[PDB]
Amino acid sequence: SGFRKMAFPSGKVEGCMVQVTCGTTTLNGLWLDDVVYCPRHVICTSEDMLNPNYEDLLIRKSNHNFLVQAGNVQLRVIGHSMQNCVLKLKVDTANPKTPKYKFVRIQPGQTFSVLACYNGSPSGVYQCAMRPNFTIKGSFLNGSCGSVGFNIDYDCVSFCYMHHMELPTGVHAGTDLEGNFYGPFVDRQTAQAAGTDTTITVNVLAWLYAAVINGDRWFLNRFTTTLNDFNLVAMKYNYEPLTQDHVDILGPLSAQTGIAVLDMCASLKELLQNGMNGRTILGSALLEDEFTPFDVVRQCSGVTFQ
Amino acid sequence: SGFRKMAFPSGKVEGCMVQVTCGTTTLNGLWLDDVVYCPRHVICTSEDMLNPNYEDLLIRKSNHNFLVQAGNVQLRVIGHSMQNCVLKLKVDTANPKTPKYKFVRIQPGQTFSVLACYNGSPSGVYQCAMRPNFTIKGSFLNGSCGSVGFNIDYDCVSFCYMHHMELPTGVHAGTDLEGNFYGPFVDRQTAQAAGTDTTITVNVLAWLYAAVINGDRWFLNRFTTTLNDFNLVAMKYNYEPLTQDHVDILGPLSAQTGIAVLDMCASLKELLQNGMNGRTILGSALLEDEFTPFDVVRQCSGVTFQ
Amino acid sequence: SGFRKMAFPSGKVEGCMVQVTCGTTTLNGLWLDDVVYCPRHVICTSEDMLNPNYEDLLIRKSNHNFLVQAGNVQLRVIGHSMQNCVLKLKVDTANPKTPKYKFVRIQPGQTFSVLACYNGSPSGVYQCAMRPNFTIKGSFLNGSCGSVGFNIDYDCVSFCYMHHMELPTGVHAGTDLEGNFYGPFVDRQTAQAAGTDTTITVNVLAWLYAAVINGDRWFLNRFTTTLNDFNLVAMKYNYEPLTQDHVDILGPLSAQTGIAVLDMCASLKELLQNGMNGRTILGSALLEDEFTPFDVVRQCSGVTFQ
Amino acid sequence: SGFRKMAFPSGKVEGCMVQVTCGTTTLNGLWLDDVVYCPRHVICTSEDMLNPNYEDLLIRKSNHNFLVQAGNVQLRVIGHSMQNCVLKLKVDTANPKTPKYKFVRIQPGQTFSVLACYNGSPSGVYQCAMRPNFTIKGSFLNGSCGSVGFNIDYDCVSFCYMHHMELPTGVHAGTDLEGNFYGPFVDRQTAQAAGTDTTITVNVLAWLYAAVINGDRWFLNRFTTTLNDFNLVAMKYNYEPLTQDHVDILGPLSAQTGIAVLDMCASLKELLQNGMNGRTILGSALLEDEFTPFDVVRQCSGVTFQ
Repeated sequence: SGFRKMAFPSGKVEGCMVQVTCGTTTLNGLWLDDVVYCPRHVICTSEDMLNPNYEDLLIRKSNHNFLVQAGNVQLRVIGHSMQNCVLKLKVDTANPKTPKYKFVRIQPGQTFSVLACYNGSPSGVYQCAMRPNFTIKGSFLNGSCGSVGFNIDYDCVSFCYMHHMELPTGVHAGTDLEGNFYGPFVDRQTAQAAGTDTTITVNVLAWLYAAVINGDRWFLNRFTTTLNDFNLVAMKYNYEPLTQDHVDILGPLSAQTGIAVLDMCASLKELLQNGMNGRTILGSALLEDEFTPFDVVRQCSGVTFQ
Repeated sequence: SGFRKMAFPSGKVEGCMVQVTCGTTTLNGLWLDDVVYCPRHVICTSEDMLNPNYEDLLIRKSNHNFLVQAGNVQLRVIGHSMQNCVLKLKVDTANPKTPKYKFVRIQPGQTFSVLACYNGSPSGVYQCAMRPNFTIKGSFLNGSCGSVGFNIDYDCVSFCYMHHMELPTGVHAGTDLEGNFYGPFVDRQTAQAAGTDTTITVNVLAWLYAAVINGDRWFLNRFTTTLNDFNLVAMKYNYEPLTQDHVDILGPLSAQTGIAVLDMCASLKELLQNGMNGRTILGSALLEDEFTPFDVVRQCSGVTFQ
Repeated sequence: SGFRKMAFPSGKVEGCMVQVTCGTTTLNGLWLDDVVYCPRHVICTSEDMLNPNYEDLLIRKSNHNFLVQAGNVQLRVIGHSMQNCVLKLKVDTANPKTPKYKFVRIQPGQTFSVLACYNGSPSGVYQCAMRPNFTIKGSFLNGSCGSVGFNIDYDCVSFCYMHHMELPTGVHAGTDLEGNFYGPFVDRQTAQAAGTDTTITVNVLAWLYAAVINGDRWFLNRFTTTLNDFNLVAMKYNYEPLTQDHVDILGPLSAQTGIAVLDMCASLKELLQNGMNGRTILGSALLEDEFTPFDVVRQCSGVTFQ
Repeated sequence: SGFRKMAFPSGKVEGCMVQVTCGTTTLNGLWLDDVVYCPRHVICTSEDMLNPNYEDLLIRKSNHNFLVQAGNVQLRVIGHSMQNCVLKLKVDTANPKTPKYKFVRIQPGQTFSVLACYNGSPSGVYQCAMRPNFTIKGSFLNGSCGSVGFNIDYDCVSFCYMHHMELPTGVHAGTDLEGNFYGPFVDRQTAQAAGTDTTITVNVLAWLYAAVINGDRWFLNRFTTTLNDFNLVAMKYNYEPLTQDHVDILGPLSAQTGIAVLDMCASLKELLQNGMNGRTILGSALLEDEFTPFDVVRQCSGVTFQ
């Protein structure tokens, strides 16, 4: 059957992407019903970004000062509002391609698909995970701002990310669709730095369950451990602690494999403790942590014998 | 910045996916203008895939034997014909979401996006390379047959792949959109295999150029070499040979990148001979070979698809 | 005199439940006369389930390799044989609580009571219907295998289900008591998935008749339709087609109510189109389809005027 | 996995059901040791239920006036006594199938299984909640009087209900096994009425906890909130108030769940104002309130009754 990093079909998001121009500044907007959402820094010049008073900058702007283009058609702005670090433009027309949607704030370790856009036009779709330090290892160039991250569940799009900025490391920072940054980042030109990042343990454990299903079992051992002594070990190798919720989420893969969450944890403890040889697990030289348990279950579609 | 496995925006393809049912067999079809393209093995029952006479099986069916569903709405079949291993169903209605399209046959080492579909409903998109042995390392479950692969340029979708079958290895085989298999595979359940797999050298070289553009230069070697030197070492490491044709196509990635080709080859030779050992490239310990020169240029300059 | 999902009294089945252990594997067995029935996968390890050859696995096992416990008393195995996906263990003692029984294979849409058991000990009893896709929406954990489904008719138990496995959805698969799976499922660890499910129309129609008997009649209209046009409509809403047998089975509820099967069908067709303005029928927000016509007649012991 | 309204295994209760006849009146009795418990209204004739003097009616009867049948075998009555609204008939023989039992009085919102019996013969088992207004929404026909409700812990049956009568609404009234009515109801044909009705908040909350353990998590609103502002909002939707005792009892689930308490209340508030938009919880569009915390724990960990 095989196993691969897959993104959601991007079509439902493609039908919402628009271009937003304010003065000399252009980035991407999301057109849902009669609202267009983008980063509020669209109203800013590079000089404005040094000490930005967004309230003053916005009172000085009018509806006419916002050019919103949905391909060929101009959309008239009939109202402009600000919520946290995102801007909302009320327009003449409701997007007739508006999908069933939700705004959700995701947790560190959860995954979503990014549609990288420029000038309101899709370039690319890729799968990524919200890192523990509230950054994403993305692919974004100048003009990518306003690109969204999302999940699709039942023809319902859960928008979970809007792109704002790139950090020294080359990793990316943004907001949920309510304007609130992930992490301790701000939309102003000052010295910021991504905190030391950590490996998403629950995702590594799901990846190992995927490895077992696809033929690789060399790493598995007979022994088990208790939960706290694994977590102590995890801190030593910069792995996130494993919540009971994480164990509970691992339940289905445990059921199919017949390998207890705490059993898999013990095998992982020794992979990290002794280091490893030049071994590829699931055709990877390094442990992959941007697959969630639900990602692995979605693709492997195995059964449980009770 | 950043570098990620990027798929094309799938929206234009999503609008063409339909379900095709013949007897108790259902798989995916591609609805372009007033034609629906699907694997001809849709006419084959679950019991009969051993060694079928496709000509006989098709003449014994008429148009009413083909149920085509485009979401809720039934599409009337007004004609059936077979071209190579693909079935073409003429329907009374032209897909109003038909994009500007082309049918192309791709070369070993070239990349495309797969839209994994089930029951005519797109589930996922991933980027894929046609392997040297004319297989793809895909992610497919039962019901995935008729899923297509494609490239986009400007507004024009180039369909290059239709999924037909899975081999013993777990790798996948299919056709171009004219019904001709990639590799020496047949749409009958027999002992077939190609395990002539090699690493796509020209793709690895472009991936390294992408690493240079995005700030990874740790691996780089200061000295220069000759083209003969690569082929010896490459065969030992299971890497395909290189040609002046490949170098000519790499001309852009020797310009802004402004780096020599055999210098990159020397860096690969030493890293392949002994592992990078704790130092990673674009977040990966392993040389990745599913990026073409044009893939790196599109991603690093942000080309958009209207 | 209300209406509620009722299961059969479980006592006669409880007197047949035993524990079966083979090596490290334990599940439930049914003890009828001098035979104990369980899933054949009791002889399998988790590794065996990857590619199980049951014939070899069973020839290697002996009678004394099967530990059969009926509470405190050990039952000696004097013979083992396999029939389809069920294992049959002959023991030296006939269950003195053996009830009058039959093995029947039920149809999609028929209902039965499940006695969920662990370690040969009853946990619970619930009512469920065999879904059209040959799955059951059950409640089963690890160790539930060998749990049976049944109907009781005249102090005679009709066993119709034995639990084997859980699918990705969280729905359940099993066999009749001759070892033949309901649906296209196999007792192997491979990629399986439940087909898209459909609503049991004849059961929905019985539920509506129950609604009328208990006071709720708002949905009833002045008009009728013919049979095929409703069936056409049913396909649109994913409802099973209504066979003449189904009309015939609906005869008694039609007789009491004085509402023709085809009259009730028309009311359903209109509550199918535009759903309805959100409200409860028989205390339910959604159409219930795990009541059979015979279930409704059993509870609503009404009179037919002539 | 899965979640079902599950009733206790009824076998231990089935072995205690007998038929009690006085004049032309027959109903069900409970045979424990050498005592048979039944409604005292068995001594009342069809005509004389308006306002009877139970003391006078009983003194005018002797032991021979009571016919007790346990299947085919006649049980001789050697003593009759009345305790509250229950008649106790001493018989010469102890029920050899007497289980380990207890008599308990349950609180509003607690659950039990009803074994619906007719002519001393069990017909059905269902799970029931004692409603706030001290009624049960049951399924009873003529002949159902004396049917009992019960819980099981270990090998010990806790009898908590005996059915006496049906009210105008179609809901049901009865006693504990000491003859004291639940609610302000009397075994006399007068104008009496339930009237009160709330949804059992603590039970709805546990149902949501069950949904989480089984996978449904679409509904969640992952905020924190106060207990007071829930109480105000819940009364507006006619939901019972909450207590710290209730929170304390919900402590055990929170260990496995790893989930906050106030979050569920917000999710309920928004579902109560939203309709659920057609998307269901454990297969239900309506909040279900006939599951206690211990019901969810017993069902999700598979406890068994020896």
